[PDB]
Amino acid sequence: ADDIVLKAKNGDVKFPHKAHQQAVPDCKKCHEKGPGKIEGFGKEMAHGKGCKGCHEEMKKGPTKCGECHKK
Ligand code: HEC
Ligand code: HEC
Ligand code: HEC
Ligand SMILES: C[C@H](CCC(=O)O)[C@H]1CC[C@H]2[C@@H]3CC[C@@H]4C[C@H](O)CC[C@]4(C)[C@H]3C[C@H](O)[C@]12C
Repeated sequence: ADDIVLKAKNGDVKFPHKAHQQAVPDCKKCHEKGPGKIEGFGKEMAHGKGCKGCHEEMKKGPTKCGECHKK
């Protein structure tokens, strides 16, 4: 399957899966989550534990606006 881009108005956000599969061997951080997680994602989650928050906790991955968002 392919990577996906989240179409944030301020600039596309790429989500590269391979880097995540390699750096986050605890797959249950994202997979086998209960129902509602597809509907639930948005800016709040993304800037929280959905994206940015995990990068901060694990001490790796982009945490600056222009590192995630790029036109
Ligand atoms: C969130 C940060 C994730 C972590 C950690 C892991 N995966 Fe993942 N996976 C995630 C998304 C958003 C998607 C779909 C979008 C995409 O970029 O592919 C996936 C997809 C998979 C797939 C399908 C991949 C393919 O067919 O090319 C598999 C098999 C998969 N995920 C498994 C997997 C495993 C085993 C992980 C731990 C080592 C793992 N993922 C981490 C989100 C996230
Ligand atoms: C943990 C549960 C994570 C979640 C949820 C998300 N990311 Fe992540 N990401 C995580 C780690 C530990 C790393 C470092 C990987 C490395 O080897 O550098 C990353 C990395 C990225 C990257 C850069 C990948 C690279 O090749 O350097 C990007 C662009 C990125 N992450 C984006 C991203 C987005 C958009 C997420 C939410 C949709 C997201 N990540 C979630 C850990 C975790
Ligand atoms: C990755 C770890 C991110 C960082 C660092 C920042 N943002 Fe972000 N943002 C990210 C994603 C994956 C999304 C999309 C959420 C979704 O619905 O899929 C967003 C969203 C925004 C938005 C809203 C865009 C829209 O609703 O169309 C804005 C205005 C925004 N982001 C701005 C922004 C700024 C200023 C940041 C630095 C302070 C920043 N983001 C960090 C992922 C990530
Ligand atoms: C559920 C995990 C981990 C965050 C959490 O604990 O809530 C998060 C991390 C990244 C999230 C995905 C990012 C890309 C997609 C955004 C869409 O708008 C909704 C479906 C997807 C596929 C999201 C589904 C789910 O919301 C994920 C996999």
